[PDB]
Amino acid sequence: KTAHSQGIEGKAMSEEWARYYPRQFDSWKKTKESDNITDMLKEKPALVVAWAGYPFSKDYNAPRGHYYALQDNINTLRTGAPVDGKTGPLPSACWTCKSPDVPRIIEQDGELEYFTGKWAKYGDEIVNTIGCYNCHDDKSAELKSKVPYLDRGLSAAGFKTFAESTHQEKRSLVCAQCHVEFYFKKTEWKDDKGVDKTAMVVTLPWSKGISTEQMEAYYDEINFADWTHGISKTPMLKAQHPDWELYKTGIHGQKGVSCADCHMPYTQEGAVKYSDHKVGNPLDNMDKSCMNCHRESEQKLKDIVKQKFERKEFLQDIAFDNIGKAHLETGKAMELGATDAELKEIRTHIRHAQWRADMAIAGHGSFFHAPEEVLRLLASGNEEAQKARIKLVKVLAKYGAIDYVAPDFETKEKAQKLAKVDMEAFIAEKLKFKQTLEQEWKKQAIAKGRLNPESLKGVDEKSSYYDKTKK
Ligand code: HEM
Ligand code: HEM
Ligand code: HEM
Ligand code: HEM
Ligand code: HEM
Ligand SMILES: O=S([O-])[O-]
Ligand SMILES: [Ca+2]
Ligand SMILES: [Y+2]
Ligand SMILES: [Y+2]
Ligand SMILES: [Y+2]
Repeated sequence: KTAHSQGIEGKAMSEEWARYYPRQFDSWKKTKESDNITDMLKEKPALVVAWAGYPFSKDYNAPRGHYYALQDNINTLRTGAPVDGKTGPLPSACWTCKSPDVPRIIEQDGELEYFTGKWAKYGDEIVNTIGCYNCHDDKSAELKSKVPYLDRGLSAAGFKTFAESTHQEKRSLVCAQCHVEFYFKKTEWKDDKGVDKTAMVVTLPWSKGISTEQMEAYYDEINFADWTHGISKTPMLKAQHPDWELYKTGIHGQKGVSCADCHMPYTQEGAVKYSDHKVGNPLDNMDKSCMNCHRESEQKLKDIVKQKFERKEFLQDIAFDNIGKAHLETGKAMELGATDAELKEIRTHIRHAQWRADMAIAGHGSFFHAPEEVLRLLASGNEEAQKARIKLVKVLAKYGAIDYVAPDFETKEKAQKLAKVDMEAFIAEKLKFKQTLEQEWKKQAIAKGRLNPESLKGVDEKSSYYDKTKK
């Protein structure tokens, strides 16, 4: 039994746990060290074309430390510039995987209420970043999943629920609360006051299983689209960081190595074992993360991982080049008068191409967690894109444009022009929001005692559109 067996007052604030667990608190805070903003649209402008019509064509950066999760959720151009709790582009579900205030609010408002309304609804309540309470019971300190959709997905896929799982399984499932592919299911409900409401509920598309193809079948069966492509008008699916799903296809996952084994390695100090809570790049800490199971040098292992990254990059660039061209060629065919009927098969190929390729690349560790599945997925996605392009030549020819050359999209700026993203306008609007409503949110949360200003140190120095140069 713990020193906090009746629970922790202010449990959503990780600082409240520090008195009991100073070591884990200290290492947990060190994800502040991982402050790099890598603008993935700048690095891979083909993604802008892939995501035309979708917020990821505005702003999409690589992950950084958990310390920044909440602030990055606020800063991303994807969440736009609300003026109040009823405005802004995105729904309340966007907080879900960013904050320990999420289970706090779910446990208080209920899941459906939590999932009802705009992201801006909770701006002055959801103010702590990924914290102890996202993964731990505040009485027993045991690992817990705090979000109902995970068990729902696990059960749908025929897996054991969190509670039914082994400890070693839980050491990955706590991560899978967030590091999974999801969609928002529009969910009609009626509250305690009999008011009809609409929730957008985080849902794991796992009822046919957790392979990319099973999820593709799932989404096709329900005719789901995350958006209609801004160039090709294809019904598109967006993959989001299927880190756990793909990790399950990989040899380490198959062998029962948990996320925590690599990302939260143990340090043994006499009779006491401590987990490193600085969740980051295991390659920064290889003696602890890798070398308990692997012999021979760190450099050789690093070199092998680099080769995996390079193979993935090679296939990713091919697949997304063909995907981008297919979108653009479809847009051209549309401009010339090609009908939806004439483009239907093409669009299905593009949807599947991009679903598979996005699923391969959307988990930034998948190239390592499941290298062979990632390569197969990129190859499969590229094949679908090329089938679309072969069919597109014929449609273009029918409309007198067989010699059409899809425009180049080799810089973010050129790609964003093709995707009709006025990023300057979005940035200007965003800055106004940050300078006004965001600061009101933080001021109110501090006044109410939901937010400790200590947690804000260095948290808002960088985004894809500013860098105060300090983080
Ligand atoms: C032990 C389980 C977990 C592992 C192994 C893990 C792994 C990671 C890693 C390696 C990163 C990038 C870190 C860096 O660049 O330095 C990251 C970022 C992120 N993780 Fe986790 N994670 C876990 C649990 C969670 C949970 C439970 C959530 C949701 C509550 C979550 C949400 C996120 C988010 C939102 C980011 C991006 C933060 C940002 O860019 O601001 N993770 N995670
Ligand atoms: C559409 C609503 C959401 C928004 C606006 C949002 C925003 C963000 C942002 C800004 C990042 C940092 C990287 C980037 O710039 O893209 C991020 C990363 C991440 N988000 Fe979300 N998020 C949303 C929904 C979710 C949900 C529901 C989950 C969990 C089920 C989740 C889990 C994660 C994870 C695990 C990462 C780090 C891994 C990665 O970026 O590949 N996010 N999110
Ligand atoms: C500052 C906030 C946190 C505190 C005070 C805390 C506390 C603890 C404690 C006391 C332990 C057991 C001793 C140890 O292995 O070090 C532990 C382990 C662990 N925690 Fe945390 N934790 C925090 C944040 C998190 C978060 C956010 C996650 C999930 C993303 C997480 C996931 C885990 C995992 C996977 C283990 C290993 C469990 C095991 O191997 O038995 N912790 N943590
Ligand atoms: C489902 C469980 C796991 C989750 C949620 C997870 C999460 C992540 C994430 C989000 C990244 C990308 C980090 C970034 O882009 O900044 C990553 C990369 C990586 N992970 Fe994992 N991981 C898991 C399992 C594992 C395991 C079991 C190992 C060791 C065998 C491992 C080792 C690595 C390595 C070597 C990288 C590449 C370096 C990096 O980008 O940080 N991961 N992981
Ligand atoms: C980030 C640290 C690690 C790195 C860089 C790493 C690297 C690798 C590589 C390159 C492979 C070949 C499989 C493939 O083609 O992807 C592999 C396999 C394997 N690794 Fe790791 N690994 C790490 C962590 C771990 C840990 C923590 C464990 C044990 C808890 C482990 C146990 C295994 C096992 C059992 C295999 C299957 C081959 C065999 O049976 O020996 N690895 N690892
Ligand atoms: O936007 S979140 O799912 O990466
Ligand atoms: Ca999705
Ligand atoms: Y306290
Ligand atoms: Y990173
Ligand atoms: Y392999």
